[PDB]
Amino acid sequence: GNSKSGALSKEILEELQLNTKFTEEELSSWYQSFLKECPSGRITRQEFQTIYSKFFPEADPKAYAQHVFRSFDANSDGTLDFKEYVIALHMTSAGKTNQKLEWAFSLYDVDGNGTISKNEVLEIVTAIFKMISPEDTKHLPEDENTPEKRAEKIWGFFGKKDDDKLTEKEFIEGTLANKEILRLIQFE
Ligand SMILES: *C(=O)CCCCCCCCCCCCC
Ligand SMILES: [Ca+2]
Ligand SMILES: [Ca+2]
Repeated sequence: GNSKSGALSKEILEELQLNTKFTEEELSSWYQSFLKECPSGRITRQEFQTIYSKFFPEADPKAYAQHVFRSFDANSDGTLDFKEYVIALHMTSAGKTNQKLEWAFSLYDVDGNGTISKNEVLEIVTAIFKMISPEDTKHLPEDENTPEKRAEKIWGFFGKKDDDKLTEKEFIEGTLANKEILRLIQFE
C-alpha cells in the first residue's frame, strides 16, 4: 500500500550530476537482491571480495578487492552500505563524464594521508598484478615484469622530487596528461 525504494534512491540519485548512473531503475532492484544474500544490512570487508568473483572469475582480484574497501568504507563506519556501494561499484566504470574521477585517489591512498607515497603505490601495484593474468603479463613491457620493477615506471611517469608525495589535486591531472597513463595504473 506504499511505494518502496530500498532505503536509498533519492540520496544517491542526488549524485545524478557527477557521472550518469547506469539507470535510476538499476540501483533499485539491486538493493533487494542484496538483502537476499543476507537479511542483514551491512556488508563486511572479508566478504567484499566474495563479489568481485562474479565479474572476474578468471584472475584473482582478491588482493585488489580488499583495497577498494578502506578506499571509502572508512567514513567512520566499519561496514559498506548499499548507498556508498553503488558509488564505488559504478565508479570503476559508468564511463568518464565531468569532474568525478576523484574517487581514484581514494583507492590508491590506502592509508589515506592526503598524499600518496611509494609504499602505498607498491601495495596496490602488486595487488593489481594478481588481477593480471600470466598469459597477458607477457604483453606489458618487460621493463616492469615485477611490482618492484614497475614502481619505477609509474613513479617515473609522474616525476616527484621535492614533494615526493603525490596529492589528490594532481593525481587527477598527472593522469589527464597522457591518456596512455591511466592505462597502466588502470583499475579494471
Ligand atoms: C500495498 O498495498 C502492499 C505493497 C504493494 C507493492 C506493489 C508491488 C506488488 C508486486 C510485487 C511483485 C511484482 C513482481 C514483478
Ligand atoms: Ca562505509
Ligand atoms: Ca597516503
